[PDB]
Amino acid sequence: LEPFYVERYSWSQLKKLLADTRKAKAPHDFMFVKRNDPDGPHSDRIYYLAMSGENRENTLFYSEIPKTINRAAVLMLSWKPLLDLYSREEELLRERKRIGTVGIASYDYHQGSGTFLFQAGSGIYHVKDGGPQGFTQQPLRPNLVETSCPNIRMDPKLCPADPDWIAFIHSNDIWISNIVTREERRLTYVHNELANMEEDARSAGVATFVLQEEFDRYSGYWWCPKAETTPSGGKILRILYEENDESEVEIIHVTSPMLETRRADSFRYPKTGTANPKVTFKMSEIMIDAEGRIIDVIDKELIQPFEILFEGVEYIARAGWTPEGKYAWSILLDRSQTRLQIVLISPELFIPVEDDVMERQRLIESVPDSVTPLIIYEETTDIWINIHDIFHVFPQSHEEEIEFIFASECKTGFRHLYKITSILKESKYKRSSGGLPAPSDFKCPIKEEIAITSGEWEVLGRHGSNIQVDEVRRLVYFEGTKDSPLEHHLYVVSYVNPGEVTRLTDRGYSHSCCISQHCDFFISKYSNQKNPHCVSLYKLSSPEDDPTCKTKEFWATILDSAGPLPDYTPPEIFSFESTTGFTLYGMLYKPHDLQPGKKYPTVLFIYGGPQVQLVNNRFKGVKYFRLNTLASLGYVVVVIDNRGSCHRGLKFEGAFKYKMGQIEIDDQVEGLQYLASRYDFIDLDRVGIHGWSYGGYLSLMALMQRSDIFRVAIAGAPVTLWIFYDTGYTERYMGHPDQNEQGYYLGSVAMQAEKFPSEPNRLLLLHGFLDENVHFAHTSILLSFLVRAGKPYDLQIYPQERHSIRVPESGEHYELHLLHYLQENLGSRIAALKVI
Amino acid sequence: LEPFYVERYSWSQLKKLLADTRKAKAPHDFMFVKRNDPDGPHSDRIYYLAMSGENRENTLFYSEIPKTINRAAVLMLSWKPLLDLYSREEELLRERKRIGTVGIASYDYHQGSGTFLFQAGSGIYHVKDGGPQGFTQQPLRPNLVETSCPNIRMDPKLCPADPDWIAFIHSNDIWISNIVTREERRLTYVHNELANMEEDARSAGVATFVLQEEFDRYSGYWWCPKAETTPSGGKILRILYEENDESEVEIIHVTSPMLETRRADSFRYPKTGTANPKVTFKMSEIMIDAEGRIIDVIDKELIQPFEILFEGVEYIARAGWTPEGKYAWSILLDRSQTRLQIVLISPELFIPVEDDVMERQRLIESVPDSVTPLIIYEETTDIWINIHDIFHVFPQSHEEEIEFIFASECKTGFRHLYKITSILKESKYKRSSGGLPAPSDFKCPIKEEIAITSGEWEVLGRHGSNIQVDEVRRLVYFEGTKDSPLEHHLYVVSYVNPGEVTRLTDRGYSHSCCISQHCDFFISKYSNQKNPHCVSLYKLSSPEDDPTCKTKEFWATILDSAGPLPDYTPPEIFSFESTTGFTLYGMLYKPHDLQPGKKYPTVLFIYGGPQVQLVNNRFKGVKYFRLNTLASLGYVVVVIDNRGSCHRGLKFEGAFKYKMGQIEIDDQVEGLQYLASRYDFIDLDRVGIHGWSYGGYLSLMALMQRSDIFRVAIAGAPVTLWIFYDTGYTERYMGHPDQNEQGYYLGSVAMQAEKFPSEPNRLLLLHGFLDENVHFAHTSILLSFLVRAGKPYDLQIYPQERHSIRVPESGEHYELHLLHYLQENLGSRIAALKVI
Ligand SMILES: *[B]([O])([O])[C]1[C][C][C]N1C(=O)[C]([N])[C]([C])[C]
Ligand SMILES: *[B]([O])([O])[C]1[C][C][C]N1C(=O)[C]([N])[C]([C])[C]
Ligand code: NA
Ligand code: NA
Repeated sequence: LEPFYVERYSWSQLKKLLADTRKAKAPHDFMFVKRNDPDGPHSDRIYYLAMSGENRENTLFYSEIPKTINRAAVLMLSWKPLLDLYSREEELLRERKRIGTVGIASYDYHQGSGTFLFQAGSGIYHVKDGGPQGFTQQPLRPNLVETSCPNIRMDPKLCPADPDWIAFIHSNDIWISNIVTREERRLTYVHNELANMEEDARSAGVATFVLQEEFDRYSGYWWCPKAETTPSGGKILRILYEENDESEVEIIHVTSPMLETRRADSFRYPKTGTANPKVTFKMSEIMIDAEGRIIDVIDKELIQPFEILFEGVEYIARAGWTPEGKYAWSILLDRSQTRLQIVLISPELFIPVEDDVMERQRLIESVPDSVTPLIIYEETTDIWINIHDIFHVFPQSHEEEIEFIFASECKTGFRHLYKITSILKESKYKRSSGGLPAPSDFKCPIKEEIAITSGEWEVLGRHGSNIQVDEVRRLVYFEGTKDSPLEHHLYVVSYVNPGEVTRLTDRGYSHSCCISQHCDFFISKYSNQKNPHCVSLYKLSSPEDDPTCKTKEFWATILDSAGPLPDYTPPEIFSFESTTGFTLYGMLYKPHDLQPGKKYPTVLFIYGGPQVQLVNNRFKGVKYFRLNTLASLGYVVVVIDNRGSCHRGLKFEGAFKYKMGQIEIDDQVEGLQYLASRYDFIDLDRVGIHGWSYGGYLSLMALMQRSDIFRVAIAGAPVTLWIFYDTGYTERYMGHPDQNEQGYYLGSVAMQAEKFPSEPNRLLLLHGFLDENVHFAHTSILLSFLVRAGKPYDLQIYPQERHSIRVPESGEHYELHLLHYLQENLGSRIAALKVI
Repeated sequence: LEPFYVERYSWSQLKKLLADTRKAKAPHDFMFVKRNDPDGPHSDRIYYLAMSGENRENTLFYSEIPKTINRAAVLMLSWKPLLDLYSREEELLRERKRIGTVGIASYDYHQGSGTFLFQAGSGIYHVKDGGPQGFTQQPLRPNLVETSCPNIRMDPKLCPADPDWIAFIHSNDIWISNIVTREERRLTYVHNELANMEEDARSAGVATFVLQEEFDRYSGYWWCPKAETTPSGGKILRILYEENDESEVEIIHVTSPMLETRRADSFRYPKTGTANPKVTFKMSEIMIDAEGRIIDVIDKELIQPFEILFEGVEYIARAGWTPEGKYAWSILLDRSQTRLQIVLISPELFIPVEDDVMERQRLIESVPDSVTPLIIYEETTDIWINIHDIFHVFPQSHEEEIEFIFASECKTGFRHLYKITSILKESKYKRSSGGLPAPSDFKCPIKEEIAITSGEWEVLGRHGSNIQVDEVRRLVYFEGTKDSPLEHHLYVVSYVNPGEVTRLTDRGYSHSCCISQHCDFFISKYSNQKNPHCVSLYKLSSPEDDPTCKTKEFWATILDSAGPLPDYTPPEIFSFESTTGFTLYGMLYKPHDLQPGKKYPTVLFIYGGPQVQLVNNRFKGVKYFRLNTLASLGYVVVVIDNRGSCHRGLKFEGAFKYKMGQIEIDDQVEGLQYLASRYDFIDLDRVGIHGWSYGGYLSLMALMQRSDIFRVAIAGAPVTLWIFYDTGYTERYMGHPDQNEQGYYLGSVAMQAEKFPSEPNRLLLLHGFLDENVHFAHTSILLSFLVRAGKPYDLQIYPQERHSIRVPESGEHYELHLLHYLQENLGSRIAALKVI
């Protein structure tokens, strides 16, 4: 078997090749609104966010859903524009939400009035459509919400009880604004914008760093959905909000993007094993008169401290209100993230904030002892709680009961839907007796727990995946891996007598689906390895003999696929029975124009951390286009999902609990050795590895643990010390540093610098200089120990980049350097002559 | 001519070669004390700082100077130990003073009592020897100066008027302490140690960053040498001090050496074209009773503001008192550093600090209008003022006159000694009339200005070089370049009827000399290219017929040379007549074991900035040992002093005024082309360049301007934007940015990133990550523009290093990487095969 060597191009030639081979976000956030026009030809209008084309802002569009279609032809819904033609907190939110696009990122809608609310840059805007005032046939002018606030307004929400009122955050405090009267009012006085962040560490209505980065919670306040009528003809609007105190949280410095300043910005960063923010619940009570003017605002606090009413809770993972606004609900985690609670919180638990110790005691006594936190659900696990966005509360049927659907892996090790009924008993704890509550004084008895789904597959509840409940037919629509861990599909099931799960999406594609609130339509963004992404609308219907049974019918195209790219060869999905006892899936990019009797250099691209699956039946010709480019020059490219990756259940995910970095490369090498036994064109004497974040971390572990296998490792923004990473992520998978001294040591590449090769052209480190997620200190301290251990390294910095690469010139330089590095140190003939 | 290729060793082999080839500060700060022992065999005891041997702390030693010697034999003076067996402000001072050694860095001495004062780590210590109490024959126990101060005490000075009193700095305020009574007293209340540096930017008795880094001034307070007797039997001690306000000075962040913190330290850094600190003079008046107890301390300020009494002055370059303490003196610069003034300041210019506006006016009126600042000397230049340590005031002979020796380049363009007599006239400015002074109201008339030296050569007045004045014989001893710009020599001359300059040191060596206060002995640290450094004592004497004439005689050895190193071939000093009209000197390291008919790879080592001369007749086998190592592997090594380097006069130095970076590489290339025409073994198709600081700056300019000449450039801690460097240095050589837009642009490599090669393995950047002198931002912003211009680079960071390399593991890694980089990209056969 002859060694194939890649053509040795110059730096300028590789730049030109990359520019020539380089030469639009699909519609999303769908909403169905009924036309109610018996004589008219349309049943529904759909609204959605989309980019008008290749390079432009995201804006609001609408399309018309016809009552009937020509089933001979294919209907292309035309996009109608709904609308007429960054600060530091915007930049950081875009990092936390992983937003790459510009324009409207989300929108609020009040169905009763048809009021849209949305942020477009520095402005908060509103338009009206689909309400009682009817449906526009032309673009609407965005109405600017005027303000006296000097700084950026973030996170605007419409009051569901009254669409004249919005709330928003300004300098980490909650404000409200009436979009008819133009009354503007600050509700919380917790932060001072003039003060330094070392002095003022308090915020209201805001999700702090760990909850944006590690729990995908971006709001810290929630409108009560109903208003309380007053005897004066006015009403009371309520807002539940989280209040944070970050005083005890460590401050770290991250280089300012303005490099000319030679200054750093301060950041409240809870590193693993140190203090998370001090958190509590608060309620703002807004009294409004008959003509919509604010009478007074009463800020209210919990009758007893948060640490007493919610013993052992570190994180408020999720929160909201019950449908009729009777209770506030919250999903609460302990520090270990092995205990989840769903707790109902009555507004009667909140008393006015009072400094007068005489009046404060009068208010404490005015609240009954029967008013108590209600733990309606509590679960534990020896692996970890995976937080999700699934939680549905049915309308209150009986007085002292709550009926709800929740999802959990804790019973079977796979995420499944459960219908639960909890009894709201009076607690035997009485705070007037002047003691602390016993462990289970607020726990509710379970009247009923019914498994809706089950099996060796999971329901999805993150990244937009959720459920839709048909309360009439008593069905629940959900996304799952029931047919395959390589494809997401839409399913429907009864939650009354659960049994047969009907798949509503077509096999051979992975789907991401939105179901109409009216449960008679669904949209699917679908793709596979060979075909780029499409978006189609499907009408739902029941057979006349069985309303429980659901059928699908293609209705119209929303986005047409471009078709297979002219210059892209998709990879082949493969699999192998691992010695670990699991099927592990992989992707193989064969070198283009295979010559026989020749073995080729191999590049292993890796992530290998939790919360990600690289191998699945989706189109990889956009985000992983350059793996096809490597194959086009004569590199074998391999991707393998090792244990710890997602969509395979909690056991498979929990394989590296307490021992991150110790098991992943075994699977990666096992998959490489399986491939090389079946394929003789894989040269195992020229294997490179490359990844970003956890991928860069494992790229370093690969060269450290297995220099016998891996010639070169290119590690982007890698974790090198787990003590440097944050509480939410690190303690979930690795526990507290005191309870895992060996795991933290072995899992940290920087603590083992002397195990790297004493041989150059094998280790390349890449890092965004402004990275506030994986701090640059990970690289600088690894270099410190590499220099101290007399070890060679190559380094590239991206001075304008954080954790991701956003500036196209940085991306072009990264692709060019990496391609040139693989050529000179792995692929080319000169790379072979250099090895000593 | 065949190309010679260097042996291609592995990383591990080069590390071993460097370790095998790798396998003590000479005595300094000398002081002569007369024994006055007619019957005894010794005339003098000398005290000095030295390291006991190879690796140990610097401490105080003494040696005995015999009245007679055996002129047949060579006397080795034996070293007697005088003594019995870092904070952030210590680290930064060691950076500013370029101290590499540990232990006692300096010492104070009061001759009247024999009291030594010195700082050894966190302690201030005193011993007594050579006073009226006699001379020890054994080591003395250091007496700790006890304190209640919690933080490090810096810059301890003995009161010359009273050796019971010392002053020191603590948290940027002046304290005094009596080493007999143990009374301790804070004199200034200008700084709060508990406050953050953003809030409190004031200091007293301290030299700020630019004056430590760019003017070699490390103290900000000066004892008055005489005490004023009071009618009570007590006395008044005085301290002149500088008070600084850095409020308007820009704050920059430098990474903390504790990388685990991920924090940065704040630094007051006056970048070019921005505010220097607000400075003034202050006087502390300490009244002491008959038994040495403090009665009261009166802090005093100037009668009118500093900006009025010293119009146009930015920098207090130097300060002190006249011998009898009648006046304080100061050497003052304007911002452009083209105007120097020597100004006498009477204590009567200072009034008590008073808030009471009624009493303040009473004190202002109590001071006569005849009391005024006296400008005794003022000079200007169109190049720049070079500050030096030469300033001698003779004892006051007449009432309204001052007689002094100063040094200046402003008259002839070469630094020479001048004896000046100034008339202290009453100024016609009267402050009671309520106006501001006219430009020349404080200028004194020059009665007499006499050139003591002259010619195409300079007197030295920095880095320890100074004058010694024999007021009896009326001679002045000085160091100069009169015989050669490649050697420093000791000279003596009359300052009464100046004429013949007698050289007291032997040619064939460069000398650094200390003359006894008694002017009958001198010590020389001398070396040359072939012989490492020696230290010898020479007795001075006059012929019986002419006391003006001075002769030398070897007396004894202090430090014996080790002799020529066994594994070191010195370079050859060469020179060439430049097209610029100057002789330029160079150093050539021929490749070891020259083979004929073969051309070798060439490495040009460069500094090329102001204040440095690399080429001279000194031993280079210590600091530049690794240039010999490069020659031993087959590299031609070249060093050239381009225009702008020192020891050649102000015209030669002023060649790159306003155009730094534009002329240096022309000289370097001219010297290379001269060498290659005379020597055929120089391969001009394989030239590398390497330097640090200004050297790294010019290494980048070399690759940028002349990629036709230079294959590879390795730039350490380089200046890439002159706007990022400081006021004192940058504005001296380049002026204000507004007055030199093109010079700052062309002189900044980062503004011209698109002129670098689109060809890898040619540019290596090295930088200490903690560098507070040349900020790391120089490299990060250059990388930003290189990435944006699609240009390749190699990078090495030293995370534990500032501007210099102190940790030996960092130095070993730097030498190993550089040697390996030259092998792989310039010297070896593989380096030739790689070029596309
Ligand atoms: B990287 O994988 O993007 C980085 C290192 C570990 C986790 N992480 C993250 O950015 C995020 N905290 C998770 C949620 C992927
Ligand atoms: B480097 O040459 O050490 C650096 C860049 C320009 C001047 N400089 C200095 O460190 C110092 N400020 C001078 C005094 C050498
Ligand atoms: Na996130
Ligand atoms: Na200095």
